[PDB]
Amino acid sequence: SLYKVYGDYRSGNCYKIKLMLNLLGLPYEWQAVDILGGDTQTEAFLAKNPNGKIPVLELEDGTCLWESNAILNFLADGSQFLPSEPRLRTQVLQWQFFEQYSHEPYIAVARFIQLYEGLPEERREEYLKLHKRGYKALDVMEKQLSRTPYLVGEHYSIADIALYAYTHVADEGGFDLSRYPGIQAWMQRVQSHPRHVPMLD
Ligand SMILES: N[C@@H](CCC(=O)N[C@@H](CS)C(=O)NCC(=O)O)C(=O)O
Ligand code: NA
Repeated sequence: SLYKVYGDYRSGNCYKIKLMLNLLGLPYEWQAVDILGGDTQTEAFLAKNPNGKIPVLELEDGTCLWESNAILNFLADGSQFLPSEPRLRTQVLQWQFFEQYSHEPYIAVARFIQLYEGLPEERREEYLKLHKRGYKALDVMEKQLSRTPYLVGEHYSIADIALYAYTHVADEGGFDLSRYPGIQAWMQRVQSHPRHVPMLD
């Protein structure tokens, strides 16, 4: 009612918003969008996000906010999930831009190729390159989480939420997280939050 999400629960970018809404106890309606079925290419959808992607968060007055990581900032602002100190707020945004530039296009797309398309031969060379670049991003996270328990110091924030969404299913794109015990112990910490919800119910 206060919030309406247009989304697909299987999409890591949309899972970020399901998780944030539940962690904050905020009420929502979920409108399932079928991207293969054409739902993001209609004019009705493009009026909500001209970039043609989910998730979209629609507010009570009809205003539509898009980009999953910008939606996390809107929901979290003033909460314990988004620091107000400029250096710490900047570090949270650093991990979020890093997630959109250096991580998502390798982790999410490898998972699409393998889980959604069954790893076709025609995409195998592409897939192996995504593996090399995705592992490079997991290596960055492993070094940080070998030193602090969340990406930004001692406090769970929307940087962790942004990176947990696809990292927790990186095995579905053929990444072997047993190589990353610091990532695995962080996934455990995220998942231990008393209001945590899984991607699928
Ligand atoms: N940078 C966007 C990416 C969102 C995105 O790539 N959504 C995919 C599903 S995970 C999508 O809507 N694809 C539809 C299309 O491109 O036609 C965000 O983080 O919200
Ligand atoms: Na985003």
